[PDB]
Amino acid sequence: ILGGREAEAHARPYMASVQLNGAHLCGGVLVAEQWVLSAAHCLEDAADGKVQVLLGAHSLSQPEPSKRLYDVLRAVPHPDSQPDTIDHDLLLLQLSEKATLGPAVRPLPWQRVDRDVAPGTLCDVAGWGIVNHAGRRPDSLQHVLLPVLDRATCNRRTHHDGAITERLMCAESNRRDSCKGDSGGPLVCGGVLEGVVTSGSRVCGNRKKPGIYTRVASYAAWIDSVLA
Repeated sequence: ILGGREAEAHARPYMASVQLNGAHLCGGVLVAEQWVLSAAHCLEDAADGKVQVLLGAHSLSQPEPSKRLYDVLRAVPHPDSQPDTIDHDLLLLQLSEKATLGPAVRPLPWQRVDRDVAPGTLCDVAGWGIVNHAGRRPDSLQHVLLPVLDRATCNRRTHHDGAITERLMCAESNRRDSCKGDSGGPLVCGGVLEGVVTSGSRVCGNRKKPGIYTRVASYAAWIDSVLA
C-alpha cells in the first residue's frame, strides 16, 4: 500500500497473507471457514515452494495470540486464467483444516449481485505489500481508502486503453494505491468484498494508471461451484 496508514490491529479479520516458504507473497481474503480467495498469478511465483496462509495477523514477524499458519490442501486457479493476462486472476485455496474463528479471524461477505459500485464510492484495500518505490515492505498491515472510478474513464487510451472488461473495476491511483505484494487482496466497499487486487506488473501511485481489481460478483458461479 502506497500513501496509506497502518491498519487498526485485527480490525479486518478476513485479511490473509499467502506465504511461500515463510515469506509473504500476496494478500488473500477468507471467504469461507476453509477457503481463502486470492489471485492466480501469485502461484506463478510459488512454482517451487510450500504455500501456507497466515490468518489472525497484524505483524508478520511478531507473536500474536490470534495468529495462525494454515497449510494448503489444494490450490484452484480459475480455469480461463493465462500466465500472460489479467483476466480471471482468481485463485481459491483450501486450508488443510477449517480456520478457528474468533474476533481476529472471520470470513468476509462477498458480492453476488453483478452491479457496478457507483463511482466515487470509497473502498478499503489492505495488504503488506511494498510502501514506497524503493521496495520497502511493512511488517504490519497497511490500508487505504480509495475512490472507485467509472469504467468509461478507466478505459480511455490515456489510462488503460479499453483493457477493462465488465469483469474488472478500477479505483483511483493518485498518490494512494495498492502495489506489489498487495495482489490477491481485498477491496471492500460498504462492508462487502467487491474486488480482489490483480497480480500484474503495474506502476503504483500514478493517477494515469488506475488500480485494477477483479469483480467477485462476476465470478459468483465459479466460487459457488468450487466451495460446493
